[PDB]
Amino acid sequence: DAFVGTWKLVSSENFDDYMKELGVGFATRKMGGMAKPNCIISVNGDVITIKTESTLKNTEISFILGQEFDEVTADDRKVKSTITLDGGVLVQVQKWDGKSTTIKRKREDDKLVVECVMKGVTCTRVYERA
Ligand SMILES: O=C(N[C@H]1CCCC[C@H]1C(=O)O)c1ccc(Cl)c(Cl)c1
Repeated sequence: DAFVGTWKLVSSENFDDYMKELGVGFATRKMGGMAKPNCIISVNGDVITIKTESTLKNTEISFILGQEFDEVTADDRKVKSTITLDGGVLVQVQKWDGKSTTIKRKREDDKLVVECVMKGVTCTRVYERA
Protein backbone atom coordinates (compact mmCIF):
# COMPACT_ATOMS: atom_id res chain seq x y z
CA ASP A 1 0.00 0.00 0.00
CA ALA A 2 1.83 2.94 1.06
CA PHE A 3 4.09 0.25 2.88
CA VAL A 4 4.75 -2.28 0.09
CA GLY A 5 8.31 -2.19 -1.15
CA THR A 6 11.96 -2.83 -0.59
CA TRP A 7 13.37 -0.33 1.91
CA LYS A 8 16.90 0.39 2.95
CA LEU A 9 17.88 1.84 6.33
CA VAL A 10 19.31 5.37 5.89
CA SER A 11 19.27 6.69 9.49
CA SER A 12 18.93 5.58 13.07
CA GLU A 13 18.59 7.55 16.37
CA ASN A 14 18.89 6.02 19.83
CA PHE A 15 18.84 2.31 18.69
CA ASP A 16 21.60 1.35 21.20
CA ASP A 17 19.62 2.89 24.09
CA TYR A 18 16.54 1.01 22.80
CA MET A 19 18.28 -2.34 22.68
CA LYS A 20 19.84 -1.75 26.09
CA GLU A 21 16.38 -1.09 27.50
CA LEU A 22 15.11 -4.42 25.98
CA GLY A 23 17.99 -6.08 27.88
CA VAL A 24 20.12 -6.87 24.83
CA GLY A 25 23.69 -7.73 25.70
CA PHE A 26 26.72 -5.78 24.54
CA ALA A 27 27.88 -8.10 21.70
CA THR A 28 24.47 -8.27 20.16
CA ARG A 29 24.02 -4.51 20.47
CA LYS A 30 27.33 -4.00 18.80
CA MET A 31 26.35 -6.14 15.79
CA GLY A 32 22.88 -4.65 15.68
CA GLY A 33 23.91 -1.07 15.80
CA MET A 34 26.11 -1.21 12.76
CA ALA A 35 23.73 -3.35 10.74
CA LYS A 36 22.15 -1.57 7.77
CA PRO A 37 19.14 -3.78 6.96
CA ASN A 38 16.75 -3.86 4.14
CA CYS A 39 13.05 -4.29 5.01
CA ILE A 40 10.89 -5.92 2.40
CA ILE A 41 7.08 -5.51 2.95
CA SER A 42 4.53 -7.36 0.90
CA VAL A 43 0.82 -8.12 1.12
CA ASN A 44 -1.27 -11.08 -0.25
CA GLY A 45 -4.90 -10.50 0.84
CA ASP A 46 -5.23 -10.63 4.58
CA VAL A 47 -1.53 -11.68 5.12
CA ILE A 48 1.20 -9.08 5.45
CA THR A 49 4.84 -10.16 5.30
CA ILE A 50 7.75 -8.11 6.69
CA LYS A 51 11.25 -9.45 5.94
CA THR A 52 14.31 -7.78 7.43
CA GLU A 53 17.55 -8.77 5.70
CA SER A 54 21.07 -7.94 6.83
CA THR A 55 24.51 -9.32 6.52
CA LEU A 56 24.48 -10.90 9.96
CA LYS A 57 20.77 -11.61 10.70
CA ASN A 58 17.63 -12.09 8.70
CA THR A 59 14.10 -12.16 10.20
CA GLU A 60 10.60 -12.55 8.81
CA ILE A 61 7.13 -12.10 10.17
CA SER A 62 3.77 -12.78 8.52
CA PHE A 63 0.55 -11.74 10.14
CA ILE A 64 -3.03 -10.73 9.86
CA LEU A 65 -4.02 -7.37 11.28
CA GLY A 66 -5.60 -7.71 14.79
CA GLN A 67 -4.51 -11.39 15.18
CA GLU A 68 -1.93 -12.06 17.86
CA PHE A 69 1.00 -14.21 16.77
CA ASP A 70 4.13 -15.73 18.38
CA GLU A 71 7.39 -14.15 17.21
CA VAL A 72 11.10 -14.73 17.97
CA THR A 73 12.76 -11.38 17.65
CA ALA A 74 16.22 -10.69 16.23
CA ASP A 75 17.62 -10.61 19.83
CA ASP A 76 15.89 -13.87 20.72
CA ARG A 77 13.06 -12.72 22.77
CA LYS A 78 9.93 -14.95 22.54
CA VAL A 79 7.10 -12.52 22.32
CA LYS A 80 3.37 -12.26 21.54
CA SER A 81 2.90 -9.66 18.84
CA THR A 82 -0.21 -7.94 17.58
CA ILE A 83 -0.19 -5.50 14.62
CA THR A 84 -3.01 -3.17 13.70
CA LEU A 85 -3.58 -0.31 11.33
CA ASP A 86 -4.45 3.00 13.05
CA GLY A 87 -4.79 6.21 10.97
CA GLY A 88 -2.54 4.79 8.27
CA VAL A 89 0.17 3.72 10.82
CA LEU A 90 1.08 0.07 11.32
CA VAL A 91 1.18 -0.34 15.13
CA GLN A 92 2.99 -3.33 16.52
CA VAL A 93 3.03 -4.32 20.22
CA GLN A 94 5.33 -7.09 21.52
CA LYS A 95 4.51 -8.53 24.85
CA TRP A 96 6.68 -10.86 26.99
CA ASP A 97 7.29 -11.43 30.72
CA GLY A 98 4.91 -8.61 31.64
CA LYS A 99 6.82 -6.10 29.52
CA SER A 100 5.85 -4.52 26.22
CA THR A 101 7.48 -2.52 23.50
CA THR A 102 5.71 -0.73 20.63
CA ILE A 103 6.99 -0.38 17.00
CA LYS A 104 5.15 2.12 14.76
CA ARG A 105 5.70 2.14 11.02
CA LYS A 106 4.55 5.19 9.08
CA ARG A 107 4.93 6.52 5.59
CA GLU A 108 6.06 10.06 5.40
CA ASP A 109 6.80 11.54 2.01
CA ASP A 110 9.32 9.28 0.34
CA LYS A 111 10.28 7.47 3.46
CA LEU A 112 9.34 4.63 5.90
CA VAL A 113 9.69 5.97 9.45
CA VAL A 114 9.83 3.49 12.32
CA GLU A 115 9.42 4.64 15.90
CA CYS A 116 10.40 2.08 18.60
CA VAL A 117 9.48 2.69 22.26
CA MET A 118 10.61 0.83 25.36
CA LYS A 119 9.86 2.48 28.74
CA GLY A 120 11.54 5.93 28.53
CA VAL A 121 13.44 5.33 25.42
CA THR A 122 12.31 6.34 21.91
CA CYS A 123 14.32 5.27 18.79
CA THR A 124 13.61 6.43 15.25
CA ARG A 125 14.77 4.53 12.16
CA VAL A 126 14.30 5.89 8.61
CA TYR A 127 14.25 3.80 5.44
CA GLU A 128 14.14 4.93 1.81
CA ARG A 129 13.26 2.87 -1.27
CA ALA A 130 15.99 0.57 -2.47
O1 LIG B 1 14.06 -6.62 14.08
C1 LIG B 1 14.74 -5.71 13.69
N1 LIG B 1 14.30 -4.36 13.51
C2 LIG B 1 12.91 -3.94 13.75
C3 LIG B 1 12.32 -4.36 15.08
C4 LIG B 1 12.63 -3.45 16.23
C5 LIG B 1 13.33 -2.21 15.86
C6 LIG B 1 12.64 -1.58 14.70
C7 LIG B 1 12.72 -2.45 13.48
C8 LIG B 1 13.76 -1.85 12.60
O2 LIG B 1 15.01 -2.10 12.63
O3 LIG B 1 13.30 -1.02 11.80
C9 LIG B 1 16.12 -6.02 13.27
C10 LIG B 1 16.30 -7.21 12.56
C11 LIG B 1 17.54 -7.56 12.12
C12 LIG B 1 18.56 -6.66 12.37
CL1 LIG B 1 20.16 -6.98 11.81
C13 LIG B 1 18.35 -5.47 13.03
CL2 LIG B 1 19.73 -4.48 13.23
C14 LIG B 1 17.12 -5.11 13.49
